[PDB]
Amino acid sequence: LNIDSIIQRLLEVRGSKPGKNVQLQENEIRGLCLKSREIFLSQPILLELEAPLKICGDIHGQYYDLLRLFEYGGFPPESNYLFLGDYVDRGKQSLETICLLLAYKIKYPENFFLLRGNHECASINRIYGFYDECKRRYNIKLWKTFTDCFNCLPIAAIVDEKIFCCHGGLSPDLQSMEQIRRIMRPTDVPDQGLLCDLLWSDPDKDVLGWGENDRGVSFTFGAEVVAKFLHKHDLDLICRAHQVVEDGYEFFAKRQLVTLFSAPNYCGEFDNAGAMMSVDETLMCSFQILKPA
Ligand SMILES: [Mn+2]
Ligand SMILES: [Mn+2]
Repeated sequence: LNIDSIIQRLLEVRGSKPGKNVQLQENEIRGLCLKSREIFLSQPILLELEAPLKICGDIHGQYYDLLRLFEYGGFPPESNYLFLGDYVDRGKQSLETICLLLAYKIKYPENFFLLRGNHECASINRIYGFYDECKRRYNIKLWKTFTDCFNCLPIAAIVDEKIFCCHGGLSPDLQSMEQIRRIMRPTDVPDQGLLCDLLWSDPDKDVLGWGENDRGVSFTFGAEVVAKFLHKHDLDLICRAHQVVEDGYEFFAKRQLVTLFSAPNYCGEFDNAGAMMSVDETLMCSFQILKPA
């Protein structure tokens, strides 16, 4: 598996017009999936990271925007990265997107991190795009290999014991960090329960406690759930993605939670910007805005 050749080929499309594909050999892609899976399983399901690091929200196959993110934040290993999930579906180039991210994870396993989003699930990416892309450019077996890889992704992370990071949000069933640590991999996402909530919930300013989620699954949570959560676990901030917000990021409950979305002009219809959060050693935050290009 020649990782450097793969990364160089994927980056060659830089400074080009969005849409240009990178056609890697099938065995290479299969290789990235099997190699990265091995690494995912050797690292905790609940990551313990240290700043400085850049945190990114949803990408959704918008490969040319991912390149722009690395451009503004610095290509690995110049900066440590933590992605919050949702690399595939919706966008037209999920393959290049996930391949580049997997290649970086393989080359810099200790300085590059990827969490699971609700779209890194076979039943979801079967509907929203990834499956069609895989079938059109390669074949179904390749999609199945991607599924095996996805089922081994870590679920959450905690930066310097103070910043909790997950894709969707909190769960009424989450009473101890121990619960997340005991989830065994490989695994798929259940239709309810802790694992489901961590990938599917959203914060709601108008709810008291727990509420129904319009996505048709999981719950919504209020500002008080956040405050209580942070306090009992002695954390300072909750960082998540999952929800498209017009400015790329949005603070919730007096800056106790931040939502990050890194795909500008999502689905080609919303006119939202994308954002990336930088956390330094003192844990002070800075946000880079990516205007839709
Ligand atoms: Mn999501
Ligand atoms: Mn998403």
